[PDB]
Amino acid sequence: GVYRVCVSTGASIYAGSKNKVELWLVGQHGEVELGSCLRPTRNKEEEFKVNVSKYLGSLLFVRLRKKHFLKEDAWFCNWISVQALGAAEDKYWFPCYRWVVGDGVQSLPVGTGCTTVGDPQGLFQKHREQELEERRKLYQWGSWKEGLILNVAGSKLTDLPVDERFLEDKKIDFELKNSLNILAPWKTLDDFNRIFWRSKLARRVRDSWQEDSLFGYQFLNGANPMLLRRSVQLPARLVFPPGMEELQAQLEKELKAGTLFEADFALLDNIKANVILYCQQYLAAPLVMLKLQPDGKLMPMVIQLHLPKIGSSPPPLFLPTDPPMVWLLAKCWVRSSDFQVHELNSHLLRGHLMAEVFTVATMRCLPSIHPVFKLIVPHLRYTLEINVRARNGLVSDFGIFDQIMSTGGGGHVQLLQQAGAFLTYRSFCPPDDLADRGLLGVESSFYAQDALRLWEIISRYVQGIMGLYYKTDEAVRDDLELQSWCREITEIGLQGAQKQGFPTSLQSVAQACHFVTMCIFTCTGQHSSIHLGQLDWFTWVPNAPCTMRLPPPTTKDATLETVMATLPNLKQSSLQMSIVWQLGRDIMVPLGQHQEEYFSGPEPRAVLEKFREELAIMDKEIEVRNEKLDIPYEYLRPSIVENSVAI
Ligand SMILES: CCCCCCC#Cc1ccccc1/C=C/C(=O)O
Ligand SMILES: [Fe+2]
Repeated sequence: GVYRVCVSTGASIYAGSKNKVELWLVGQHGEVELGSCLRPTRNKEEEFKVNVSKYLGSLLFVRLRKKHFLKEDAWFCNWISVQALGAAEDKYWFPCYRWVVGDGVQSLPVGTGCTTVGDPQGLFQKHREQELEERRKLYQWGSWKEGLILNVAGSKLTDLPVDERFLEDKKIDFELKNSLNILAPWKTLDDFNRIFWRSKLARRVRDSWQEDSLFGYQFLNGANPMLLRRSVQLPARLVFPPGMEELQAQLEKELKAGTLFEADFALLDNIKANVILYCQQYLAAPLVMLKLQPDGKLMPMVIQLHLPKIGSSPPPLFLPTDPPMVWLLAKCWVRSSDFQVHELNSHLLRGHLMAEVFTVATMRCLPSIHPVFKLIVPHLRYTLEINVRARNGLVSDFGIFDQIMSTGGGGHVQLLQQAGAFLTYRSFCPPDDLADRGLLGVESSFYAQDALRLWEIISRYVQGIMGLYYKTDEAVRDDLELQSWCREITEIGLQGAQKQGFPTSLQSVAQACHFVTMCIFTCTGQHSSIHLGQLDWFTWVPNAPCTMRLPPPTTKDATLETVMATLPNLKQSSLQMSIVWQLGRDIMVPLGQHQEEYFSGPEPRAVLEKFREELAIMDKEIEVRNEKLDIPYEYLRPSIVENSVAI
């Protein structure tokens, strides 16, 4: 029959090629040779009619060979579509979206997608098994540091598969005034103003960072809402020095009313503090007890800076009533500890490292033709590149972290190791996490609200696509590839995460959907909610000290002098700004807005379109409620929630 074959080439600087490409149309009933059909032009679609006097039937693949003359010259193929003109059948979609290197022959299956069980005739069996074999050879596990969840093999960017590298245009675009004031005073809090300020919220932070309300507000809607939780009982670490009966009563009252909250940084205990230029840096594992007030404010009640040691008197408990500098100092310690835990655990580990696990596991276990692969890939874009770059300058030995963070120098890795034990399945699912932390219902928490709504929207999207390939729980149980995928993640990538609540197999449609939703959310909502706020809360050093120069107080006689001596110096404060500012000044793909089409059918596309509709409505509604908000919570607005962990 007569077909309109169309080939799409990438837009990146090197997507084009000077080599001719041969095409073959292979259907269920025979195939044909089209020969050298074109010479790939960057950012161009090449269409041409061809008449084959043979009956192919339904097309299964499109074979291609890039014949090179003297030099090989790579080519980035987006896709190939062949439309049978005249016959009333659908346009055959052959998704590629990858680099074609070498004179080797490749086959692109039609984008309908299917599971081994969903392909009884085994038409794509040979292909998927060999694609996976090649996948496993290209995407291997590794370990940047012992004791952490696994990452992608190698240590340099060049060790990543060609398809994982930034497209040239993004690579080039992605890649002191303070030193003038190098002879400027450093005696008072106001001196911190020499930094520079960059946004509406940041300025607010600079203007009211000493506010107990703003302080406690951050536990809910700030850059790190992953720590706070409703107190079921008083923390066992919260032991009282003599004479603290009054406070203890106020605590009991709030507990009984169920408005007592806690933010415990015990994770930081026993972690090696940095030594920058032979000077000792300091860390603290504080505990903050707060009360949710009827007017909607979360206010700090007490701050304990040290964990009580068994066999010795309890450490002091700081109160809002203590001298200004004493209380202010205790808060700075909490702000500093949050910065460390935020960056290492909430951001790096829970966001970047988790995503990488899902990425590698996916590339190793799910074939391009697989439904789940098509659902997930968009959300894995550029994760390996960014993470590799992080381990080659940010968290690497002698890197940026080691240069300015109090956890840098070794402790950061200990924290990352110790933190693995807390990577529980439930903590990655808002409905579950928010419930366990008693945040469900707390109307002051825009994070919890937006997190829940966004989760539901993604859940429906996942269900909608999964529903078209798994009509029964039995269908998911029998999916060997899906099962191996689940294991590659849980048992391998996460190193026995089954003990932390992760599934070792998916036994139902509802369970598989939940798992895919968990992955998709982690790579988008989870990361965005934690990444986006950095520029707003971490640019004003006092609100997030990268390091501390004096150990935590054990008495209540701190002076402004004590506060300044503890807080980062000019150089450090400046270095903090640079790192945060540059790493946040954001090109990008909004959640659900990926252009590449992996599915062929009209239904898969309808589900995606609904997903987009809902996200748009959520975005608009958030924008609105935010206009009537004191401090707008924007970290979960789909318009800015990224489609993958790519920054
Ligand atoms: C690949 C990003 C890894 C993020 C987690 C490790 C870190 C860090 C860091 C510390 C202090 C200031 C800024 C950064 C990173 C900022 C950013 O990624 O936007
Ligand atoms: Fe990030």
